[PDB]
Amino acid sequence: QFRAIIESPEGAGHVGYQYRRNTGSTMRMVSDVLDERVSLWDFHCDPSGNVIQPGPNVDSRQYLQAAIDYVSSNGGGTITIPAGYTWYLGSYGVGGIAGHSGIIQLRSNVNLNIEGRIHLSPFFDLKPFQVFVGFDNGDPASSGNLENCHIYGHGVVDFGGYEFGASSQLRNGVAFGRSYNCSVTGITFQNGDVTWAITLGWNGYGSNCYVRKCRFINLVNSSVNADHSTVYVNCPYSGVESCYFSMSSSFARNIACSVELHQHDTFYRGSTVNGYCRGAYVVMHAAEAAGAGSYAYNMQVENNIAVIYGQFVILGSDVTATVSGHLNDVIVSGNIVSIGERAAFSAPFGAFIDIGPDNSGASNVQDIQRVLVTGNSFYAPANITDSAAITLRANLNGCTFIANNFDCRYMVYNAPGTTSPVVQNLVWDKSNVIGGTHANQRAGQNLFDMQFASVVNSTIEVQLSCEDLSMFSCILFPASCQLSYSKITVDSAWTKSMSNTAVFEGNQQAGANVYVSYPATVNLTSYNTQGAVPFFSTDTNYAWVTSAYSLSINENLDFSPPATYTNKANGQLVGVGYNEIGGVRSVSVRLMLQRQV
Amino acid sequence: QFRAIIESPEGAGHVGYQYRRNTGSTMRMVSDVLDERVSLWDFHCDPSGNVIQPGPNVDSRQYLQAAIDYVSSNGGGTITIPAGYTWYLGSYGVGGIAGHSGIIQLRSNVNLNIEGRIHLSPFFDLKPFQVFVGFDNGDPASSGNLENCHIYGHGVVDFGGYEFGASSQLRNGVAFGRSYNCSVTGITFQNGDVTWAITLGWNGYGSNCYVRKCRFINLVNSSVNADHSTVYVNCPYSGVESCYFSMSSSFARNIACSVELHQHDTFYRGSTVNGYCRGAYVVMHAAEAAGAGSYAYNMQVENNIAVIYGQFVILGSDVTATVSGHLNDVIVSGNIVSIGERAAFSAPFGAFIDIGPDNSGASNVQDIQRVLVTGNSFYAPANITDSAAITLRANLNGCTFIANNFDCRYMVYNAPGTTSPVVQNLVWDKSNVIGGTHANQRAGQNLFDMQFASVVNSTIEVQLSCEDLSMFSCILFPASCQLSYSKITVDSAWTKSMSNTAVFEGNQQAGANVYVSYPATVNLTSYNTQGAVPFFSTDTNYAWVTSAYSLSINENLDFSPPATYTNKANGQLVGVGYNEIGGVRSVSVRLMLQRQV
Amino acid sequence: QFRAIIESPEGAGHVGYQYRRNTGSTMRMVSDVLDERVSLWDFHCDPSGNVIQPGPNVDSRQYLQAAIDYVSSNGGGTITIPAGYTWYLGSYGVGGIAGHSGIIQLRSNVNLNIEGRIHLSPFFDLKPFQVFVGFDNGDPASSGNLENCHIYGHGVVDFGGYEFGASSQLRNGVAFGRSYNCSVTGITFQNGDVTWAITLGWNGYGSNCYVRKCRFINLVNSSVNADHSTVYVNCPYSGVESCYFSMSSSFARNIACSVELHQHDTFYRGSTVNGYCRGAYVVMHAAEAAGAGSYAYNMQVENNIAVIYGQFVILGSDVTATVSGHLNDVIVSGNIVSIGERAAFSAPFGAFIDIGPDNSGASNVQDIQRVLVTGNSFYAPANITDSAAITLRANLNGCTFIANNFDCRYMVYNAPGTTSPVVQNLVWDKSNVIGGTHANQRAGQNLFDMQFASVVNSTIEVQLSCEDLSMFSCILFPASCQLSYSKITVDSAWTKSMSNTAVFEGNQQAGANVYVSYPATVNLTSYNTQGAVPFFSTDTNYAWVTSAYSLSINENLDFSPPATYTNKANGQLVGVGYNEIGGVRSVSVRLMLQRQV
Ligand SMILES: CC(=O)N[C@@H]1[C@@H](O[C@H]2O[C@H](CO)[C@H](O[C@H]3O[C@H](CO[C@@H]4O[C@@H](C)[C@H](O)[C@@H](O)[C@H]4O)[C@@H](O)[C@H](O)[C@H]3O)[C@H](O[C@@H]3O[C@H](CO)[C@@H](O)[C@H](O)[C@H]3NC(C)=O)[C@H]2O)[C@H](O)[C@@H](CO[C@H]2O[C@H](CO)[C@@H](O)[C@H](O)[C@H]2O)O[C@H]1O
Ligand SMILES: CC(=O)N[C@@H]1[C@@H](O[C@H]2O[C@H](CO)[C@H](O[C@H]3O[C@H](CO[C@@H]4O[C@@H](C)[C@H](O)[C@@H](O)[C@H]4O)[C@@H](O)[C@H](O)[C@H]3O)[C@H](O[C@@H]3O[C@H](CO)[C@@H](O)[C@H](O)[C@H]3NC(C)=O)[C@H]2O)[C@H](O)[C@@H](CO[C@H]2O[C@H](CO)[C@@H](O)[C@H](O)[C@H]2O)O[C@H]1O
Ligand SMILES: CC(=O)N[C@@H]1[C@@H](O[C@H]2O[C@H](CO)[C@H](O[C@H]3O[C@H](CO[C@@H]4O[C@@H](C)[C@H](O)[C@@H](O)[C@H]4O)[C@@H](O)[C@H](O)[C@H]3O)[C@H](O[C@@H]3O[C@H](CO)[C@@H](O)[C@H](O)[C@H]3NC(C)=O)[C@H]2O)[C@H](O)[C@@H](CO[C@H]2O[C@H](CO)[C@@H](O)[C@H](O)[C@H]2O)O[C@H]1O
Ligand code: NA
Ligand code: NA
Ligand code: NA
Ligand code: NA
Ligand code: NA
Ligand code: NA
Ligand code: NA
Ligand code: NA
Ligand code: NA
Ligand code: NA
Ligand code: NA
Ligand code: NA
Repeated sequence: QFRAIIESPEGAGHVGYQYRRNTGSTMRMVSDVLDERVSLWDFHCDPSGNVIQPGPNVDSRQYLQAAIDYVSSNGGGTITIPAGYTWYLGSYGVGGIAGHSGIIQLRSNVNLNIEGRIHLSPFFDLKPFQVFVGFDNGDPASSGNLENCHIYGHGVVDFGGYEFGASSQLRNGVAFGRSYNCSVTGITFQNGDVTWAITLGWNGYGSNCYVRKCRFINLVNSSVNADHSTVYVNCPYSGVESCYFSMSSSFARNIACSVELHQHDTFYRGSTVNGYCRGAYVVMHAAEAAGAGSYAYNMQVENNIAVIYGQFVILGSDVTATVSGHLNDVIVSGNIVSIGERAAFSAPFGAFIDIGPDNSGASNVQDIQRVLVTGNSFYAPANITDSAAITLRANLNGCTFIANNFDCRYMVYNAPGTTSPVVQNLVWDKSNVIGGTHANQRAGQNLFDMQFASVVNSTIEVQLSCEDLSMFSCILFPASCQLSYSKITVDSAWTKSMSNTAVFEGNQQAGANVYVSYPATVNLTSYNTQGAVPFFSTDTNYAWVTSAYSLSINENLDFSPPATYTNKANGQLVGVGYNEIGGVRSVSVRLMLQRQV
Repeated sequence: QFRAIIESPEGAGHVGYQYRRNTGSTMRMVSDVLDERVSLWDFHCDPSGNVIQPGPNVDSRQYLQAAIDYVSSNGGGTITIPAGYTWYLGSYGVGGIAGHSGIIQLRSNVNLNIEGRIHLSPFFDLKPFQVFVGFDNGDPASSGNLENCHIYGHGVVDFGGYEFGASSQLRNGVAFGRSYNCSVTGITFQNGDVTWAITLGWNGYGSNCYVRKCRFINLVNSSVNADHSTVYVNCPYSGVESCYFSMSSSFARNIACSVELHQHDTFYRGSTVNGYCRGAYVVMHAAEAAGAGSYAYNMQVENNIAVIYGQFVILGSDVTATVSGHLNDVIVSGNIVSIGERAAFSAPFGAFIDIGPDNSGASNVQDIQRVLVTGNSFYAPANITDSAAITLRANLNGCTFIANNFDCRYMVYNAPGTTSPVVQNLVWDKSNVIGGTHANQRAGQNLFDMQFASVVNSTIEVQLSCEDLSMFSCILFPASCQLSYSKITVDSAWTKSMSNTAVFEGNQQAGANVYVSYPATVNLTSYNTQGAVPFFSTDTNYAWVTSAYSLSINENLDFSPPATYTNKANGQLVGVGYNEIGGVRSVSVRLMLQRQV
Repeated sequence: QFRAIIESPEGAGHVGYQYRRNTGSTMRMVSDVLDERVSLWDFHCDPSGNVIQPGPNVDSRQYLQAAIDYVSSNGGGTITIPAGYTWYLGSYGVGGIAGHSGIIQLRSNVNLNIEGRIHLSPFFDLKPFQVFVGFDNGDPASSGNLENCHIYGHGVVDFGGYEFGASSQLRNGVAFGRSYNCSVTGITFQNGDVTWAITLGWNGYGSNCYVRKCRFINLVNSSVNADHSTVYVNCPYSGVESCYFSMSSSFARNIACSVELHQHDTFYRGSTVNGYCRGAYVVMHAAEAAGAGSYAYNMQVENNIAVIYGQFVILGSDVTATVSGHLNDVIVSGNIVSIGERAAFSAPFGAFIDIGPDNSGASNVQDIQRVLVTGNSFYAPANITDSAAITLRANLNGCTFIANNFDCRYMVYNAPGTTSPVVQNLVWDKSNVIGGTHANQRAGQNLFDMQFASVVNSTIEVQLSCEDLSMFSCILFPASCQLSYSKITVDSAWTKSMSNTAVFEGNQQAGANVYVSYPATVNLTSYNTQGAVPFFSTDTNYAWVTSAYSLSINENLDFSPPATYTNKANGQLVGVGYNEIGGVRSVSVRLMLQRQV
């Protein structure tokens, strides 16, 4: 009768054990010690309790769910998905996750240690799915929370390579739901056509959710795929750190973004991106303001490495009928980003920062301010016409650039004949270094092309570090752009031979509170008088000039033009030079024109 | 007789096992394999060896200690604190940790994998405690070391919500002691009223101690609590990375600091703080110099996100009778910090950097230098009068600010009628961007309020990015502040309408080695002479001016004032203008006054 | 007969188990559950299957290899190296790793959890070795890959303290080989004389290899050791993060480097270094271009803390007969670095950045560009003559410095009579702060010593923050250095008493596209005329000057020199001053000389 017990499933519960023969240790049974761990093998069995080998013809979903449900009932634990095996999923889950096209329901305090591989079976080909779902209701607004759920290990989630069947479908790897202290660490997500790999939170509900040391490889593969963002961070106090993102499909270059940060106190740091269209969206959607309020603040994008084809960071905020989204207190620092090799205009417009209009294309709903962009490097190959430090395409209430290195076609850009952004508090510090890769490519183009409705309380301190005589101007304001309470300067270095430096097509530099300086060539003529003698400009376009000074040597012995000039009411410049010998003098001089500076 | 063996505690030691039926594998017994792991269950038993269920009426302390002591005796290992259970602690420990109000003694090479919850029982209500202590003696100076002790997992240390019983009491979570290669990873510390959560090292003794991916939630809850700093780093080559700190109590806004760094080669990176008074102290206490010397150098505070109510980083050093503390080689970079919503003066003075007097209030003991503050963003709401980029309240031997974005009431501040710091090597680079949130709030106030005993070898390059005509001045030096061998400039942008820009109440700008430029309005009158004609200032307050130039347009046709001016011995300005027609001229002009620049 | 089965090695395979008595769980045997884990104990046995205790007289190599080989055959898993034991290695491995002096062969998907200690036995004294090798062939070009191999834990690899027997020998800890998704985490490598601790990849072959939270302690100890670099990163999309490196040997101060990055998309972040010669090499060796191409781009060195004796980051690229290496798109940011206490010239030349000639000493093979060095702090003690922000010793095609704090002897340096680098696109922004530690030490020395063949498209904006009248000049160009299309400025602050500020020994500032300004003292004399009167320089060395302005006060009542000056064809300066009373005037004035700026 003892033999029967020992060979029964209660057998281990009759074999005694004491840790290391320590007489001070608990007198236990072997089953107690084995019960301290749990794996999928403990649930991957047929109705008679016989273990089933996983494989492409076995659907492991019900067994994994049984494991999760059971461990949940004991207050949690960690289930191991064993190494050396591929565990296939081949059906949809039931109940609360069915509304989410869910496969597996995650549960609070039940962690998954994925050491083996989880593969999607062809049941999912051309269909929607979300592999792991933390919602417990079809309607997220009526869902309970997921808490203390961690997925980690050296294993792999493989989406089977299946294309989307229709653009309207959604696909996800891990949707944590209304998620508090949940995380994914170490996992490789690969070989799919999905909308997201991981979503965190739901419309501001959730906290302390993180993606760390994960890899995401080849997760877009078709023209059907409407849009892809690898990680969507939709709860506060959450972020993505030390991850690796790679795409190889041409479609990903037009549709894929690595991360989005959609709630306050979120971050994206220390990650490497290759083959994506975009780096990160940093936005406040009014529609997503329920859980954590209508402000996305304390947003951090730092120390990432990227090769992308479109825009690195996209800023935005928008409104609904009853809620207004605001984006403020953002830092973008220490990133090194390039636009990968491509033809001009062959992917979305290349940019380090984009101020993006809302999903309906509106440029007059945004409330974006207190952004710092500092200590980044950006590069686009010389052929890429559509490359800018910032594409400023919607209303901006402030963005500050200090000590970056931007090596691309444009510094500030917006297309003419499109949006007319209202710009406030745009600061471009003199410590921004403008690279020379695009020198000689800029025929017909303005380095800072200020195609806006208006600019106020802004600073543009242009500093070249090499010549580019191809450009039409360093900075141009069309007559349609109002300019007030602003500082616009062009340093003279490398500008001696430029026909135009700063261009104000509406004469906007004459504004009462516009502070400007830039180089210009000026023709002057003197009076005949021997001795101290006035020189006057021939042209009368300098009524706005407070002072000017020589940027040219004086090749003459018998006279010298003035070193410095002021203006007169008729718009001439005037200064006092010296005629060692008398005579009317005529000179053409390069001057630094100054207004209130 | 076999049956009896099998059911005995030696039973598992008689059941044979060979790994995966591999004939090349060791012929072992089941007990050998089970002996490869160890958990609290192996020691959580009564004197007859019967397992005891944990719970609020069970004190688990002796069992956990027995586990640690035993594993220590075998050269170490990792003890699991099982998931799905709350393990309560309800008594003090004995021996060497009793002097520290210790509960559990940590031991070298014995790691704790906390997957479940550790809770303090109400025995500890109103009492001191340190939950885990690595010292082995009541007197730390006679304590051995703790080495290779790691605490990690998804579990929780809960301090039971109990208030301090008296302000003089101390409470701690983990005190590693004289600690070498010790760490805490993943753990949540919550629900208390404590002095610290984690301390590392002891007075410079220790090395390579780290806190990573931990959460600290609601660890101050009473008015009795004297002071709280979540992590106190008191050994070199140690730090805090990727942690989350949150407080909700009003008291924490006045008393709580997230981290202190007190020894060389220490760091605080990539963390998020909410609801605290302070971010980090970075200090060298002479009293703590025994283990690692009297210099705190290589101190790093980077890439943190914070909402705080007082000061973000506090710098300091101090002395004892025989030892002098020095703080140097510090970097504060990439942080994004705001003062949270509060009334002016309702918490300690808001600051990004504070130069803090010693614990006795002395401002003349410090030796702080070679600090770099770069690429940070700081914001305080417009109502918060008590907000500064730096509150400079004690002697400073150097601090360098480059390429930050500071959006608060003051840039440099110290209160008048308090300390008179001696300031050396304060560098404020022109690349620091001054935000506009507090525009129009600054009536009676100086943006840079230089309330110091003296300033030497310093640079203040003031650059506005919007108008604020409410401020009394951009920078003011009271007559009591000596100023020498320094550069002080105010860029003209947004200053045209300011009555005062730079103010030197002791005429300190006249110093031999003071280099200054700022805008001013000057009245001039010319001689009557037709032709080249001198203009002279009516006032005689410009004996210090080396050159000046026009910041105003000339509304006249018949004459022009000089574009540039020098001075005369009587303190008038003088320049040569031009009278097309003769006559005495009188003008009021905005000039850039320059001295040696 | 049952008893015999139970005591046999198949015994555990006859004892039934069901998880937690769950009737829905798999009916398993105890051996199935034990088979879910594996340790070295399962293979550390004699030929009769009896377990062998590890120790200094036991060679564990064959047993560890048997474990790896076996687990490999089942598609992988994790082998534990148990805590509380030291496992000695005392022989070389056989087959494919013998060509690499290999001890253990790593295999794909077979992870090692090192909790105990692995020690080298004295068999290896004075011999070469590589402890863990991922190559499967003696010739790497014919080797298969290593994939999904992770080494982690709290354990230790100890190299036994043995010195190298000959300089030509190689020693390594982990050579992952042609390595894809491999990593080392948590491990301490200590007590050796080795070439490397860890190498990643092979000549560009490999991907996603990482070293995280590892310690490296005392890995150089002899004069025989030819060269040491702790981690050599030789595959793309790979890096080193949050590690600790320490050396105590004098030899390490001359030969040891913490990291090298040799392929694209690699990083070195968040680490602490003490006692090393060098921080990191960042290079493209043409010889290593097979796997990932001939460009090292997207290279990141950030947020490290270092005390070193030579150079922090060394940049380079080189060629073979058929391949040319290129280095571009590099960011060095947020690092805090000092040269440790040492005598001048007692270790390799101290530098933050070094542009290093190739291994044959050639300075004309490099293609280095698009480098950003920003937001770092560097310090060298005042006695260390051989300390520079950059030692620019080979051809440079671009490097940009913004918003750093450099406190050392030289800013830009190269030795005269050595290499004559061709320099292009060197940008030194005005936001770089120059510390004062070396003030008064610079007799005979130029702060920026431009000992190059030529300089083009470069910017040097010199800004002092304290006086140093000991220096010969702020910046000097020898006559042998061509200078064109460049901007060179010296801010006047702290320069009033300097005899020389900028020195152009070949009069190179006269170039058509050279833009310069610096202070100078100039003697002038006026004509006798009462009224507006010309002042002329006595010297004729200013044919290149476009304008000049006064940096001196005018101590006179009866006259004033000109505020501003231009030049004449004979090289005199000329300006119009004012004689209230007539008379020839003679003055010596400090002027800001300007050319095209
Ligand atoms: C793929 C992606 O992230 N694209 C973003 C875009 O996001 C929006 O489009 C999406 C397209 O997939 C998502 O849209 C769909 O999914 C919604 C959510 O699904 C339901 O709810 C979930 C919880 C459930 O499991 C499902 O079963 C569904 O029931 C659908 O409602 C919708 O019909 C789909 O088209 C995305 O929705 C969000 O998804 C996240 C993550 O799952 C959820 O947490 C949110 O609840 C949900 N949000 C809402 C409002 O429903 C859509 O948000 C972003 O809009 C843009 C951001 O950029 C654009 O706007 C900014 C700000 O104005 C501008 O600056 C830019 O210029 C402009 O382009 O970026 C895309 O990459
Ligand atoms: C809470 C906190 O960290 N506050 C710091 C403040 O720290 C000092 O006050 C503390 C208040 O709790 C600690 O003080 C007490 O604890 C001491 C240590 O306890 C004994 O020793 C330990 C090892 C043992 O386990 C215990 O059982 C006790 O026997 C007591 O001696 C003392 O009486 C208590 O009030 C703190 O002490 C240090 O604690 C750490 C961590 O445990 C130990 O490693 C150190 O050994 C110990 N140090 C000493 C000298 O004993 C006190 O240091 C800081 O002083 C300030 C820093 O800021 C201030 O100074 C700087 C520099 O001049 C200025 O710039 C600032 O302006 C100024 O405010 O910050 C507080 O937040
Ligand atoms: C120690 C170190 O890293 N020093 C670097 C230096 O590296 C070069 O010298 C090395 C000295 O140890 C290595 O040289 C030897 O090892 C080679 C590789 O060994 C064979 O192949 C391996 C795979 C196998 O396991 C072994 O059994 C051997 O069969 C030997 O071929 C050679 O004879 C030895 O001297 C190093 O080699 C590389 O090693 C890595 C890591 O193992 C491998 O992945 C590479 O395949 C291998 N590379 C090659 C080409 O074989 C040598 O590269 C660096 O050269 C310098 C960099 O700095 C210098 O150059 C730059 C760029 O021009 C300049 O800017 C600098 O100014 C200049 O100093 O730095 C040293 O610290
Ligand atoms: Na749905
Ligand atoms: Na997207
Ligand atoms: Na979008
Ligand atoms: Na308009
Ligand atoms: Na005590
Ligand atoms: Na405190
Ligand atoms: Na304090
Ligand atoms: Na004084
Ligand atoms: Na070899
Ligand atoms: Na080396
Ligand atoms: Na070398
Ligand atoms: Na030359």
